[PDB]
Amino acid sequence: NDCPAPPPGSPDIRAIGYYTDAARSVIDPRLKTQNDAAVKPLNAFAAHVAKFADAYAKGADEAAGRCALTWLDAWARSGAMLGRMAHVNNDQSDYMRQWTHGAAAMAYLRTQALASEQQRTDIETWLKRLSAANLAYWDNPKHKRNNHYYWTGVGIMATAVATRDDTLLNTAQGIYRAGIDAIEPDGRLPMEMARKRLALHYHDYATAPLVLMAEMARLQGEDWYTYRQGALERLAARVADGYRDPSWFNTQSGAVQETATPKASSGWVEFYRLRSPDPMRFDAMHAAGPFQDPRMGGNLTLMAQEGIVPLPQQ
Repeated sequence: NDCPAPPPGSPDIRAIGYYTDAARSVIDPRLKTQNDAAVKPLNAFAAHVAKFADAYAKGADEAAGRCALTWLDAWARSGAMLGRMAHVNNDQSDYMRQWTHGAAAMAYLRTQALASEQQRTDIETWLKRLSAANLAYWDNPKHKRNNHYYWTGVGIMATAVATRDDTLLNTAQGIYRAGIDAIEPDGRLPMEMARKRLALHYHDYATAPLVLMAEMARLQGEDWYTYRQGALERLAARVADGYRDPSWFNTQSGAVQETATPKASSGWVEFYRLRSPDPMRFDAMHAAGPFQDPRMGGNLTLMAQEGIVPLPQQ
């Protein structure tokens, strides 16, 4: 078809933190606009490659799959996001590198069947270096391993599965199990409950990468859902309950939750619907779909029914 030109892939990222409160729940409107403008290439790259992967997954559109690889290869050859990370106000640049690597590795995992040998070495070396850089960021103990740590596993996991890297797979499993072990008996995640009016949003947002990592483990013949089975169900059930009634999150966080319907990354329910011992609790969240998130590989509603990786045409 017609593959659009990819934006430049700079090695450096200068994202700007836009929060004004200690709980990171009140947004500075100007810093948000400044950050959105500076990270627009990273978001545009993520949205396009997931869009191309979605079109390839529909079948009879290998051109779209090659277009995603064209975009991934261009950023791989320019060393995108492997340069200097800025630290304006907070570590927003490191977070964008984690999120954008996830989107890139998810797009590669879905379209890898069409990659040329040069594209394979370019992109996989790039995805492996991004994995090492994002992992090294967490060697500092001051960096709190909240949902940011869980989202880091997305890129590492998708790179591990796409390249059959056993050590990267074990690294991902360590991140996944760290999130599962952090769930309290009542189903809470303490660092997400500390977000006041966004406590429910960030319990939702922490579940998304954990579900996606467990779903990618199935591509490797492993059932990560059985690890400490019951904890993920309690967390996911609280999120579904919170969208019906936020009274639990109001009490435990000490703040009245914002009112917002499930969207984007909330589409982990499309996968988790299929695994829960009580799937009907997620009927209301499912009805709010379909769900799309480039940071999770694109159309979650379609991937939950068709599989994450389309079958390569013969």
